[PDB]
Amino acid sequence: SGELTPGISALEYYERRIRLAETLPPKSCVILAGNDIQFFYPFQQENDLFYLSGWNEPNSVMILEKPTDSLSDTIFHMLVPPKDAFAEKWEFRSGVYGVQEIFNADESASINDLSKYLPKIINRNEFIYFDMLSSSSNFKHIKSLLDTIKPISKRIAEFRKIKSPQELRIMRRAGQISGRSFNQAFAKRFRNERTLDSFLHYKFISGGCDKDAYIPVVATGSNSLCIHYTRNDDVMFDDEMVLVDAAGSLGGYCADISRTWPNSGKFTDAQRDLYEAVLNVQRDCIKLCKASNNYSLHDIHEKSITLMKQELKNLGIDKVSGWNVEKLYPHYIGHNLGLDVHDVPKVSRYEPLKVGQVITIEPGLYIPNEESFPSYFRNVGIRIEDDIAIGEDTYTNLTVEAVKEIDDLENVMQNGL
Ligand SMILES: [Mn+2]
Ligand SMILES: [Mn+2]
Repeated sequence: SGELTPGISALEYYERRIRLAETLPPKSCVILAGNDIQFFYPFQQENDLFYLSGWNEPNSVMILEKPTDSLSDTIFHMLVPPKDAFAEKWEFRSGVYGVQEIFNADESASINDLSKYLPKIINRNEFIYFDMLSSSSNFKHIKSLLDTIKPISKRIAEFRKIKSPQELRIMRRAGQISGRSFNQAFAKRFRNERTLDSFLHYKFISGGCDKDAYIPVVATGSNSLCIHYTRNDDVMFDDEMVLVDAAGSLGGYCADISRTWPNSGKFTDAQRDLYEAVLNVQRDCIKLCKASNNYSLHDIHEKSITLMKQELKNLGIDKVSGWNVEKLYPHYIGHNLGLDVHDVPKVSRYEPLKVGQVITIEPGLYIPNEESFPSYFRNVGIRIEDDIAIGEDTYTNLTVEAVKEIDDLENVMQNGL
């Protein structure tokens, strides 16, 4: 109650628009074209528009106008599909009076009026904040009208990368729901990737999430070497481990979890040695996620490379010809996380992490089927991923519920919950 979207009140959405208007010159207008229905897939709103309004309907356009240097003169425009009894019955729209009473649009009109509504705002402003390079139908519309125009998405990204305390909590909720789902999967046996896939999906939704945050990875055995494996339909065998990358989303905010565990419910000595190597690197990289350390995301990645090389050296598999650490650990340490899984990709990887940012820490080892490696290591892929909120002098593991220590994993797998 009092919320506009799950976890976020209408007051925070208003304060986000105020913060953006605090960076805009007089006589400016920000134009954001929402997404359309993709024929029909579950609707994904343009996240910059959703971040500033909470509006989750297709075929919509948002305009934030700053006529003077005063923050109280700002006008929040919303052009939406019209409140239509016949259209709503076949296709429930909030209408033009709901978008003002619920979503707090100072001014609104039907999306049909776009060609007669937008130019009057454009003509009375000097700076037009619109990304001429995205696509939506209103985007192709709005762009043709514009044939000073300034980009806006990256400026919004600098705000989105710093999560508010309310954003951190709803992401904590998504991570906790997703994490407890993994624990329930640990306690059960699965003979096929699709059964484990559909199980976690049901636990995400029934646990309280709206949808999957992303297309899940359920890769058993040698399938774990395929970094982008999504088929999730292979038989699972007793001797191998399964790599699962899956998480739920809540109110538009994404969690992101990777766990690897043996299908038999018990680690072999070989599986233990490889798993602890990845867990050692992940634990040490998570400990760096304090803003007082002034590390950038790239700093942590390069430290993850150094840490992984030492783990390979401890395992004696660090000097295989043609298989340096960048071929056994061939991806980045992580990424910002928020309304998008790979959130705010335009912010700098090289600037120090700040309080409120949420990044993943997901190192991995993927040993090829080469005779130059020990046979008990070949075709074994491991990734361990958690969502870390950056704090002043500490951090918050948003997905800490999902166990990952070997003793914790084997306790759940063999004794249940
Ligand atoms: Mn992931
Ligand atoms: Mn990730």
